[PDB]
Amino acid sequence: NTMKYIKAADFQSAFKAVNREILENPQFVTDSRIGRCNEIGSMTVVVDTPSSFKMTDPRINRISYEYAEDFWKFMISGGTDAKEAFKAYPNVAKFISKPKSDALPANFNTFYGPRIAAQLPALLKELKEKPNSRRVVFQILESSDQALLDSDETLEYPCTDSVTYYIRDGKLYTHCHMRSQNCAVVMQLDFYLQGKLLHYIANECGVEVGDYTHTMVSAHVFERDFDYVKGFLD
Amino acid sequence: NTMKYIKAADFQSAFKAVNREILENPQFVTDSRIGRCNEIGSMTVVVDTPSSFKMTDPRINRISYEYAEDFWKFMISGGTDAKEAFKAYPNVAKFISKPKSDALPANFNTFYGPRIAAQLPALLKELKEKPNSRRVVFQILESSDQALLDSDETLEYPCTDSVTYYIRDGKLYTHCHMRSQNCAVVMQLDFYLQGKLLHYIANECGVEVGDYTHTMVSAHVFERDFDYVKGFLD
Ligand SMILES: Cc1cc2nc3c(=O)[nH]c(=O)nc-3n(C[C@H](O)[C@H](O)[C@H](O)COP(=O)(O)OP(=O)(O)OC[C@H]3O[C@@H](n4cnc5c(N)ncnc54)[C@H](O)[C@@H]3O)c2cc1C
Ligand SMILES: Cc1cc2nc3c(=O)[nH]c(=O)nc-3n(C[C@H](O)[C@H](O)[C@H](O)COP(=O)(O)OP(=O)(O)OC[C@H]3O[C@@H](n4cnc5c(N)ncnc54)[C@H](O)[C@@H]3O)c2cc1C
Ligand SMILES: Nc1ccn([C@H]2C[C@H](O)[C@@H](COP(=O)(O)O)O2)c(=O)n1
Ligand SMILES: Nc1ccn([C@H]2C[C@H](O)[C@@H](COP(=O)(O)O)O2)c(=O)n1
Repeated sequence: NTMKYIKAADFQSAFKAVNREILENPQFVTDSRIGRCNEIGSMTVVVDTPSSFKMTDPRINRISYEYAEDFWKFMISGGTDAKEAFKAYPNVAKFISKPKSDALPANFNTFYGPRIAAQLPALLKELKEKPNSRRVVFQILESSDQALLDSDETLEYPCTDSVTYYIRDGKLYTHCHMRSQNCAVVMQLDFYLQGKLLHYIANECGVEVGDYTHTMVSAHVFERDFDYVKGFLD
Repeated sequence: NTMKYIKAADFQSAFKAVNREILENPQFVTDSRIGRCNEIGSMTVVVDTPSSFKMTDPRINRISYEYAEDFWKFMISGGTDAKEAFKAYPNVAKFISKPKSDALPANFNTFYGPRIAAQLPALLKELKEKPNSRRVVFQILESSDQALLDSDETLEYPCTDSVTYYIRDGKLYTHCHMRSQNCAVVMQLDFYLQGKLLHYIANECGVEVGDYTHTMVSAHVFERDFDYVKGFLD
């Protein structure tokens, strides 16, 4: 029976449990926009100890932590010079290029950083000043991104939907809602970025960290990555 | 031990199980923006049979289905004449009034309907024409709503974050992500609206319905409603 709720002590244990479940007990085996994948709809993953966002198993190597840290610095700095930030990574070129279509502006991008930066002042104020607020939600995916749907663009239509932060009894709790998660590869990056971001937020607020929840409307592993996943299970 | 994952056959069974768990095994007992409540962070609720969105127990009566249907017609019609639509319900007046602050425009509102209406053409096209798309996400809560955070407005800062639809093997699956859920009262309305909306979407696409997932970053019951909840449990 497909297990959709996964609670783990640390990010790596969650990572491995999620990938094992998608490989072994998929809800769907489906031909997607970018190839065949095993998929579980609406997975919920809980990580008890979010400081563990850098996974230790060197076999989980498709996202190097050099790349993850460069991505983090690029994202938290809120800039748009992705060509410079990622010049050492030619394979990401199709995700950082200028919009081809005249429909949306040439300054249009779907980088998370500028959106986080735009919302940080209002969201930090709420998080710091309104006790026990439920209102602190970073919007990543935007309805204005829907202009990408019927286009030939290669820009990311944001896989991350929103990140909610809330503080109870001195601890920061985090809920990252993913529209779409490549659980074998990109989730290593997403776990790193979300781990860094929540510690950034917790430090800004002067609070300690509670736990981390990761919901994924589509949690998938592409068939082309099954061997890679098997390489780090066991 | 606090149960955060609840799977139920129908909306009412989920409703009762969620409320029982918040009352009996809260994660937090917290003083919120609008009073003390029991709370469970990041609850996931699965409803197997989403046609059941009208609950049958007449003791669950704080959201009348006359009101719920009027709300539905108002929302799906995409209009902004809330004063007319809800004239028979004086108690909702503070949620439908014009913005008081000069900061945001006087046409500003947080009604779901116009936002659903704005996104329906692009999202239906994706849902109908891109096979096995993961991209169909109705954004409800918007970052532009953050202008409400440091204001004295009584308008709803959207409790509903997003609603994701996807189709696999002839069936529509729905994932409603709630930022904030009053599980005893308003969740009856939210279940009704989301049940109606997903059947609207499924009919537009000519597909049958799969199941419904409801995630809630804050799932709470106000202490002032504990007696009401106890009245419909058992
Ligand atoms: C701003 C930004 C947005 C991004 N958005 C997304 C996104 O939405 N989705 C996403 O998936 N990634 C996205 N990325 C990229 C992501 O961060 C990772 O770089 C990527 O997921 C790595 O996947 P991969 O290991 O398959 O690398 P890839 O670059 O896809 O593959 C590794 C390289 O090795 C080659 N290769 C290795 N073995 C073989 C073989 N046997 N046969 C043929 N070729 C082989 C491949 O051809 C390829 O060039 C984004 C990056 C940036 C900077
Ligand atoms: C566009 C829109 C947006 C909305 N947004 C929200 C929202 O964000 N959050 C939300 O909670 N609701 C919201 N609502 C309202 C919601 O849809 C329901 O109407 C509401 O949640 C009903 O809650 P209630 O049963 O506590 O009713 P209430 O109106 O809160 O209470 C019932 C009435 O009975 C009175 N009453 C009954 N018994 C007693 C007693 N013993 N002592 C004193 N007074 C008593 C109360 O004073 C009150 O007037 C919205 C409505 C609309 C139309
Ligand atoms: N931060 C991100 C951005 C994207 N993706 C993945 C999910 C899909 O594998 C693909 C996006 O394709 P789609 O838009 O069809 O869901 O990239 C991811 O896992 N994490
Ligand atoms: N569709 C909606 C809109 C709002 N609320 C509830 C959640 C909170 O009880 C309150 C919103 O307050 P807050 O913004 O502080 O979360 O209304 C809800 O349950 N469903």
